[PDB]
Amino acid sequence: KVQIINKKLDLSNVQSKCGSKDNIKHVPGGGSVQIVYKPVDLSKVTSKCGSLGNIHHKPGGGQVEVKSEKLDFKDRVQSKIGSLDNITHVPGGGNKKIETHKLTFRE
Amino acid sequence: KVQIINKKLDLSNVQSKCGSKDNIKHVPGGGSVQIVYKPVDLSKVTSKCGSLGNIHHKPGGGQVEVKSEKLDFKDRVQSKIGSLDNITHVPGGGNKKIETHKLTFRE
Amino acid sequence: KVQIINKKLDLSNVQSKCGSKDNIKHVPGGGSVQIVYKPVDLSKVTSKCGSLGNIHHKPGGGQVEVKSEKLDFKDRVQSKIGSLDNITHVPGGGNKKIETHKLTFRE
Amino acid sequence: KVQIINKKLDLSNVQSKCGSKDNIKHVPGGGSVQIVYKPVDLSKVTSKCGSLGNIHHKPGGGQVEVKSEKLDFKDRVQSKIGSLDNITHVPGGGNKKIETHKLTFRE
Amino acid sequence: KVQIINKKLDLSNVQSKCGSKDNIKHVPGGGSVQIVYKPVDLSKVTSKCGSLGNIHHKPGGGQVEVKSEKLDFKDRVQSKIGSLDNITHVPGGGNKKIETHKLTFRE
Amino acid sequence: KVQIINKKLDLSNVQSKCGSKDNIKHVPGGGSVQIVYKPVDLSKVTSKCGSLGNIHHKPGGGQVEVKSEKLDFKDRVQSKIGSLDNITHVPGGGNKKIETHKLTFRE
Repeated sequence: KVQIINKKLDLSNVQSKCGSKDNIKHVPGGGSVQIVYKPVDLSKVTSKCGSLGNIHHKPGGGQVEVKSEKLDFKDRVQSKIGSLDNITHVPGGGNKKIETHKLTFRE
Repeated sequence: KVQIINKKLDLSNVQSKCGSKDNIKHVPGGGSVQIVYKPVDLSKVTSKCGSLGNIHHKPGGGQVEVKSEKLDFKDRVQSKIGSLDNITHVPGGGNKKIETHKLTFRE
Repeated sequence: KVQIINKKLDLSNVQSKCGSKDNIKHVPGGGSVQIVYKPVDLSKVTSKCGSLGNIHHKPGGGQVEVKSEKLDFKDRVQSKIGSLDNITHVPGGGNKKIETHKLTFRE
Repeated sequence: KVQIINKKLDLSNVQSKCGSKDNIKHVPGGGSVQIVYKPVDLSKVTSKCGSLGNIHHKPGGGQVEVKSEKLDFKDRVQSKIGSLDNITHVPGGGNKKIETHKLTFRE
Repeated sequence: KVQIINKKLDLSNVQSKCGSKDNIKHVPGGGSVQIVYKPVDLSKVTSKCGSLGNIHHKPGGGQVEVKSEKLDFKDRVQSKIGSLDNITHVPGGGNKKIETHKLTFRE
Repeated sequence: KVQIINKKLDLSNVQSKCGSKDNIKHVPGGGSVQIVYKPVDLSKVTSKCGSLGNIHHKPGGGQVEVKSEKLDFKDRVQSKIGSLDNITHVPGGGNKKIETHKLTFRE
């Protein structure tokens, strides 16, 4: 008769704040490789075959190739660094995060 | 008759704050490789075959190849570093995180 | 008759704050390899075969290859480091995390 | 009374065929020095000083300086030689060198 | 009365065929020094001082300096030689060297 | 009365065929020094001092300096030699060297 359903996710697939805010840096003297393979995927595959069929679910993924067949440095590779990324991060306090769930029955 | 269902995730698949906020750095003198293989995947595969069928669920993944067939450094690879990443992080206090779950029955 | 279900996860698959906030660094003199294989995966596979079928659930994973067939350093690989990552982290106190679960029956 | 003086050198200073006919060769791959210091000198110094004098006989000689403050070869110094100086020397015979000294007295 | 003087050198200083016909060769791969210090000198010094004098007979000689303050070969110094100096020397015979000294007295 | 003087050198200083016909060779792979210090000198010094004088007979000689303050070979010094100096020397015979000294007295 009476159905009260407070609910947030029923049949769901959630990625939240997921793979973010990351400082990648690369300061080489020379001849160097940095690879940051960072996908954020969300799949939902439902492949119902019937009675004689053929489902070939083959989506394929990332390929990263780096080749360097010849490479020479015939003198001084030099790199002087005073500093990187002089960051000052001063946030102010006094913030409020309020989540209220009121569920009241009466007669 | 009376059904009160306070609930947050029923049939769910959640990634939250998941694989984030990471400082990757790379300061080589030279001839160096950094690989950070960092995917954040979420799959939900439901492959119902029928009675004679063939399901070939083959999505494939990441490939990272780095080849370097010849590489020479015929003099001084030198790297002087004073500092990296001079970070000051001063947040203010006095914050509030309030989660209230009120569920009241009456007659 | 009366069903009160306070509940947070029913049939769920949760990753939270899961694989994050990690400072990776790499300061080589030269000729060096760093690999941080850090995926955060969440799968949910339900493969119901029928009566003669063939399910081949083969998603494949990460491959990281690094080859270096020849590599020479014919002089001084030198690296002087004063400091890395001079971090000051001063958060203020006086914060509140309040989780209230009130469940009251009356007549 | 009778003076017969057959003679060839009385007060003499002779150099003959003296420092000649010499094949100097130099086939370097690179960065090489050949010095052939080959003077042929003939001096005759007669310095008669008198009673308070000063004779400073200082003629000075050869100076050969070769300086090379910096020198680099940053790749393959290669030199393939099939042959040098293919010389055929066929003189014919039947030559005559006749030196006759006849000194005859009669009355 | 009768003086017959057959003679060839009275007060003499002779160098003959003296320091000649010499094949000097130099085939380096690289970075090499050959010095052939080959003077042929003939001096005759007669320094008669008188009664208070000063004779300073200081003619000086050869100086050969070779300096190489820095020198680098950063790859293959290679030298393949098939042959040097393929010489064929075929002189014909039947030559004559005749030196006749006839000194005859009669009355 | 009668003086017959057959004679060849009275007060003489002779160098003959003296320091000649010498094959010097130098085939280095690299970084090598050959020095052939080969002077052929002939002096005749007659320094007659008188009664208070000073004779300083100081002619000086050869100096050969070779300096190499730094020298590097950062790869293969290689030298393949098939042959050097393929010499064939075929002189013909039947030569004559005749030295005749006839000294005859009669009345």
